[PDB]
Amino acid sequence: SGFRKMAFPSGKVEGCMVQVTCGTTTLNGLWLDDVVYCPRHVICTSEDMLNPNYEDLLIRKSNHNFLVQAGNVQLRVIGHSMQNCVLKLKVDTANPKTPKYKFVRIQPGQTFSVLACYNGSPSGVYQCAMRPNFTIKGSFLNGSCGSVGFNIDYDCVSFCYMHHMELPTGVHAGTDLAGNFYGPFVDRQTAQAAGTDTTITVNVLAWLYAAVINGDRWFLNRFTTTLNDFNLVAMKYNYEPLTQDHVDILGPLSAQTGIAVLDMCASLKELLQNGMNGRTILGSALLEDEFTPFDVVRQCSGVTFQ
Amino acid sequence: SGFRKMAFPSGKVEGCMVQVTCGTTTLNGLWLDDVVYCPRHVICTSEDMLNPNYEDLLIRKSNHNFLVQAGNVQLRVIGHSMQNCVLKLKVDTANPKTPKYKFVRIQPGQTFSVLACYNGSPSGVYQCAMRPNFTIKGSFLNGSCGSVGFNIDYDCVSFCYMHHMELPTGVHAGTDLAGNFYGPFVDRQTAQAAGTDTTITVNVLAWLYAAVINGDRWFLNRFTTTLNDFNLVAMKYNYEPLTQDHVDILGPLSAQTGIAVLDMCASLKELLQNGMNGRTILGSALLEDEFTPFDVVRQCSGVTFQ
Ligand SMILES: *[C@H](O)[C@H](C[C@@H]1CCNC1=O)NC(=O)[C@@H]1[C@@H]2[C@H](CN1C(=O)COc1ccc(OC(F)(F)F)cc1)C2(C)C
Ligand SMILES: *[C@H](O)[C@H](C[C@@H]1CCNC1=O)NC(=O)[C@@H]1[C@@H]2[C@H](CN1C(=O)COc1ccc(OC(F)(F)F)cc1)C2(C)C
Repeated sequence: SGFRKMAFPSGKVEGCMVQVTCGTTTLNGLWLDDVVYCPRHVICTSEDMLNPNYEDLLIRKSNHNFLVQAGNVQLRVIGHSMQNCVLKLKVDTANPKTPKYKFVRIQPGQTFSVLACYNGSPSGVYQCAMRPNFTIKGSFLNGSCGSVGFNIDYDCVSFCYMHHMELPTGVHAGTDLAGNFYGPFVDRQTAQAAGTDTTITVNVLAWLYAAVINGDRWFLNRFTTTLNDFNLVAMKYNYEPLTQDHVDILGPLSAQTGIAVLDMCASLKELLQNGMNGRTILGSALLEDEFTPFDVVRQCSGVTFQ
Repeated sequence: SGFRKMAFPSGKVEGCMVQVTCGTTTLNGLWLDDVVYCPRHVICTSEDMLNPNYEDLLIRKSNHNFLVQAGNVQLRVIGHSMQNCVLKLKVDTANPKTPKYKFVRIQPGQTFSVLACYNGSPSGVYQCAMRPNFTIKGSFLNGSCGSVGFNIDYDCVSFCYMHHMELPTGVHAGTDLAGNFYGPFVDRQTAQAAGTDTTITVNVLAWLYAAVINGDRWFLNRFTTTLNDFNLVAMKYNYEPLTQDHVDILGPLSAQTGIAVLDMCASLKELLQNGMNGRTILGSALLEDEFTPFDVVRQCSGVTFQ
């Protein structure tokens, strides 16, 4: 027992991080087979960042302008191309540490682990969700661009995020590995802001089940509620609506604990209306929303990866 | 900016986890050079666990009773010995992935990352502190014994914890890598309990500085307090005393923010007496105490590891 915000083991990804320097810009790149992926604003400078026409900026580059430095070994670049907001630098060497991988584009509310990197060297690993407003609340300092987020699923790394920028509110914005941004953000230093966020309802309910599996039973009740009447109370507290697809998803957890999904919604209703009144759930005084139903099952039954 | 409970990258340790089976017991082992370390209660059975005389249990073993299975390769054991509560199995092969490492025994209140493992395969990674009562609040299911906790410091892995047991209250107890338990626990299924815990005062103060670096300034004030008068209020809320050594430690953070340590104590005083009153600090509605002064500086300035 116990319940912790758990990241995936980072080893398979650490073997892919490299440093990419062009001009006066250093950031991280992701080296898979003979290609290095990185944010395209590495070809910028400080006066570029206002309003670049990245196509203009890149027709003006040569291969030798890109220092790709893989620890203590320099990787010769032999070609370059742009896909949306990422660069793909073709190098003369294939990474022998290339794991089995996929590029996936995740839905808001799904979670992933982030390996924060600087100068191609990993700094730490932590778990994040994609917020409903397509930001993530990460931990990123200057030079972290190029760090990726990922999930592992047996032996395969599904890469789902590359870091590009911080917004004025201190949240973070980036792309999938094909360089399409999550949300309406652009890789420009102009006025942008995150949009109103909401709480991820289905995740809260999964986290409440985690709590019950782990022996927190103070917030339960017999009241029940209809899905309709639950969503009327959720919209008042800035929670996303609950769909039957969310309900079905919560089936295995409902079954394991013996608490009907709609009964757990009746619990959440009274927690939103009364607060917690000094109590805590899983060592948290807030309703936690960055655990998926999958995350709970995975952790509460011990799934591993090879 | 941003502030997350960050684990160290797990790669160097993943390359050391192996599976150890003796009799009807499977757990994890740590393979460094030609030695595999694991909890000694692997030589037990179910009726053993009441009150074993592990010396009796081990004089009765042969090398071939220990299946040490390193992924898809079996490691022949060629010798075995017991040091305190861990076994050291000598194997005919040295792990080529052995990182630079040390065994360290940490003080309560220090933090470390835990790579949870099952059947020699890593499941996830997360950050923990050693509580003042020498438990840790981890996430561990049956078969996780042998997972280690560690810190990284440039290129060197300092191993500081190996998992052995869960106590009735759902917290976790284990040893350093030389097999001496943290706290008064023994590797026996008999009546044991954790002892009263306290909150790690110096860590809370570091976490408050993290908050200020990241722009949370609602809990600040001009009141100041003496160290004496602060500790009178701390003891009433079950916090550990603050020492000048704690104060000096908090020097760099005090300097970076411009807030004297004793001023930040005056802040913490009023947060203990008034609560937070709806506000949150770093997305937490509780005072967080598993970030060390070192953890804060590391994260708020981007230190990496090679
Ligand atoms: C790349 O390593 C770096 C990481 C960030 C630095 C600090 N924290 C980070 O996550 N990215 C980076 O610098 C991007 C680059 C330039 C601007 N940028 C930002 O993160 C800041 O962007 C930004 C957005 C909006 C905004 O509002 C203002 F007032 F209108 F202009 C200011 C700045 C790229 C090209 C986006
Ligand atoms: C090893 O993988 C396993 C991990 C734990 C199983 C569930 N969560 C875990 O962390 N360890 C393990 O089973 C140890 C083994 C046997 C007992 N044990 C426990 O974790 C439970 O110990 C325990 C302590 C006190 C207690 O009180 C009671 F009522 F008095 F007896 C009950 C059980 C070793 C040899 C400690």
